[PDB]
Amino acid sequence: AKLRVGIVFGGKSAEHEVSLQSAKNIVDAIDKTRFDVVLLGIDKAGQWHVNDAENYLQNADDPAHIALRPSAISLAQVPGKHQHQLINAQNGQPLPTVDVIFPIVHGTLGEDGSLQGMLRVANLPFVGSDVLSSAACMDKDVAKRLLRDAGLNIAPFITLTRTNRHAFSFAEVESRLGLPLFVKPANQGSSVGVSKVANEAQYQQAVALAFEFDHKVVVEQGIKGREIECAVLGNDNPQASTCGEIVLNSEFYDTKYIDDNGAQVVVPAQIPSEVNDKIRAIAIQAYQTLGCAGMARVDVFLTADNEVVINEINTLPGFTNISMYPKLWQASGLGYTDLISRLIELALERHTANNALKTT
Amino acid sequence: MAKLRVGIVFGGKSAEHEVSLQSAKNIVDAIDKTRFDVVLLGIDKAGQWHVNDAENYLQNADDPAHIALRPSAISLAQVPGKHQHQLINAQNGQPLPTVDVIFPIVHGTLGEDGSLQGMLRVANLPFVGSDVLSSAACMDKDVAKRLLRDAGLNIAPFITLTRTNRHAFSFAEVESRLGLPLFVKPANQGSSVGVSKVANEAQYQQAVALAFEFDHKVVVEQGIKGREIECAVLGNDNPQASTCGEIVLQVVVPAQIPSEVNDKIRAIAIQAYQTLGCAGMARVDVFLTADNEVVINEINTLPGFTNISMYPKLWQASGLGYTDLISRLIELALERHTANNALKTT
Ligand SMILES: Nc1ncnc2c1ncn2[C@@H]1O[C@H](COP(=O)(O)OP(=O)(O)O)[C@@H](O)[C@H]1O
Ligand SMILES: Nc1ncnc2c1ncn2[C@@H]1O[C@H](COP(=O)(O)OP(=O)(O)O)[C@@H](O)[C@H]1O
Repeated sequence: AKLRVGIVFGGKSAEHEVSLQSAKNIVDAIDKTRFDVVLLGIDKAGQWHVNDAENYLQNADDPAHIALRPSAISLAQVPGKHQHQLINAQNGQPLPTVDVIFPIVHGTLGEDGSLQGMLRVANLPFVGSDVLSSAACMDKDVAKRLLRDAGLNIAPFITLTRTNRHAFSFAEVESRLGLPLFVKPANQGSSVGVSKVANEAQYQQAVALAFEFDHKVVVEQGIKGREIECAVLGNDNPQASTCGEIVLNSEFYDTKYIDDNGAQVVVPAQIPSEVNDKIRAIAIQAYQTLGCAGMARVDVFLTADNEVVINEINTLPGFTNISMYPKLWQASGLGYTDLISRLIELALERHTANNALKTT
Repeated sequence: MAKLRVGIVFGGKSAEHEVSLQSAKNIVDAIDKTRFDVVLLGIDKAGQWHVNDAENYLQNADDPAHIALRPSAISLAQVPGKHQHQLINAQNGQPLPTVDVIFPIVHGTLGEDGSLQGMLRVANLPFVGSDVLSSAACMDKDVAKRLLRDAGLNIAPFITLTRTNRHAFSFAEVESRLGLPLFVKPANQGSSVGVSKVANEAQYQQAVALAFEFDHKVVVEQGIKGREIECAVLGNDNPQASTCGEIVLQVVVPAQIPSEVNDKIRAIAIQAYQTLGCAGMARVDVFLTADNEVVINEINTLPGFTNISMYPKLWQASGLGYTDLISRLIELALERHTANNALKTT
C-alpha cells in the first residue's frame, strides 16, 4: 500500500550538483507515511544506478564538492512493459516496480523532453511536463515564438541559425533591437553562453561563443526591470503561487553548483499585491501556452511602468530546501512535504488520463 | 572490413502498426546491402521491442491486411548512458552488437512524436529524421499551426478545444468564426484517425466527443477548398524539395500544375520545414486554392515509406531512387549526429 517513488537525479548536465541537492531535500521532505523512495542516480556519464539511502552522496554539505557515490548496479529500461520496467543492466534482474518517477535532473537530458520520452516508452508515470512542453520550454527560440503568437509580452529578438548567421549586420541587429542586446544559445541553461552586448566587437564575440553551444542563437533586446518569478502548480487547473524576486548583478558559470547561481532571492517579492496578481495571471497564461504539466517556474521582467515581459519558463526548477519554486509555495500556504505529494498526485492523475485514451 | 549496422525500428503500439510493417519490409527489401547490414528491431503491438530475423520476421507478408510481426523470443531493453551495446537482452543482460544508426519508421504515437527520439538521444544512437522537439511539434497540429502562423505561412483558421474550454463554444459560435464545413481532429494522431467533417450541430458534438477519445486537445478548422498537393523535403541545413504530387477524387505524380506553382509550393514546403526545425525528411501536405494560394495542412516527419508511398514516389519522379533515398537519409543522420557532438558542453 505505499507507492514507490523513483527520484531521478544527477545527470550529465552541468547542473548535476544542484540536482544532487534538489534530490537530497526531496528525500528528506517526502511523506514517508505514503511513499517509499528509491534513489535513481544518474552519473556524470549518464548511466543510471539504484543508490542506497544512507550512502548516495559523498559531500552532502558542500556544494562545490558534493558527489554521487559510485555504484555496482547499472540500470536498463524495458520498453512497453507495465511492471518491472527497470532492470539490472548486467544480468536482467528486475527492480521492484516503481509506481511514479520524480525527475529532478535540471538541464540537458532531464528537462528537454528526452527523459520524458524514455519514461513514456516505459509506461512510467512521472512528475512534471511531458515531451513537447519540456522540449519547447528548453528551446528559447520556440518558446518565445509560441508566446508571441499567444499575444504575450516577450523581449523583441531574432534567431540566428547556421544558414542565416551572416544575413545580419551588427548595424542591422542594432537598428532592429536597440542596445544593449543579450545573446544566448537557444538551448542552454544557467546563463552559460549568455553575454550582454553594447557594441559590434562584443556582438561578434557574443555570437561565436553562443554557436559553440547550439546551432541556434537568440539575440534579444535588453529589458530594464526587476526579475520576478512565480511558481505554477497543476495539470488542467493551474494555480500560481505568490511571486518572488531574484537579483542578478553583472559582477561575476563560476557558481553553477549553487541553485540560482547564488543570486539574492527574496520571497515574497516586495511588490504591490495588484502587481503580484498581474504577474500571477500572466504566469498561468504562459504555462498554458507552453502546454506545461505538473509544475513550472515562470521568470519575468517587471519594468518601471509595471509592464511584464516573460523571460523563461523552467519545467524542472531547482528544488532544494531554499530554492525559489518550493519557497514560493511555502510562502503561499503549501509546505514542502505537501507540495511533493501534490506533484505525485498530479503525475498519477495525468497518467490515468493518458492511459484511458484510445489508440485505434 | 565491416559495414555499418542499421537498426530499423518498426511496428509499434499504434493505429499505423501495419503500415509500419510495410514501410519496413520495403526498406529492408531496398537498402543497399553492400553498404549496410540490417538489424530488425520490431515493436509488437504491446510496445515491446524484439530482435527479429530478416528471413522470417513477418507473417502474411504478402497480404496488406493480416500482415503481422512474427512473435520473437528475445525481448529488448535499452541502457542509458552507454555509447556502445546500448541494446541488451531484457531477460539476461546480453548485449546486441552495437548498432551504428537507427532508421525509425514507427508512424504515429510513440515513434513519430518525439518519445522514441528522446530514447535514442539518451542512448547516444544516431538516427534518421527529425529530433525530439521537431517531431513532437509536427505531431501536435495545434502547435505546428501556431508556429506556421507565427512564421507568416497560411494555415486553416482554427480553434483549439481543451477539456476545460470545450463547452465555451457553441456550434453557432464556432460557425460564425470559421464558416462551414468544419474539420474536427484530435491534435495528436496519425492518418485520419479521429477526424470528421462537420456540417451541422449534431455532427459537431459527435465529432468533438470522438476526437477527445484520442487526445486531450482537439483542433476545429475551417474547411479549405482546393487541390491536395504534397511535396517531399530531404536534408538537414540546406534542404531540397521534390517535385509535387496530387491526391485526387488516386495519386498523380507529378502533379499537373504550372511550374511556377510547383516552385511556389516547393519553396513554402522548405519554409515550413525550417520553421518546424525538421531534419532528414518530411512530407508537407498543402491545399492549393482556386487563386493559387497555398494553405499548409500537415507536416509529416515519418511519412509512409513503402516503395509505393507518396514520399518515395516524389523523389523517384524527381530523379532519386528508393535505395539511394535510403542511403542519403542514413548519411544525413550521421552528419547530424557528428555536428551535434561537436557542440561544447562547457
Ligand atoms: N532581454 C534581456 N534583458 C535584460 N536582461 C536579460 C535579458 N536576457 C537575459 N537577461 C539576463 O541574463 C540572465 C540569464 O538569461 P536567461 O535567458 O534567463 O538564461 P538562462 O536560461 O541561462 O537562465 C537573466 O536572468 C537576466 O538577468
Ligand atoms: N481544414 C481542411 N479543409 C479541407 N479538407 C480537410 C481539412 N482538414 C482535413 N481535410 C481532409 O481530411 C483529410 C485527413 O485530415 P488530415 O489533417 O490529413 O489527418 P491526418 O493528419 O490524420 O492524415 C485530409 O487529407 C483532407 O483530405
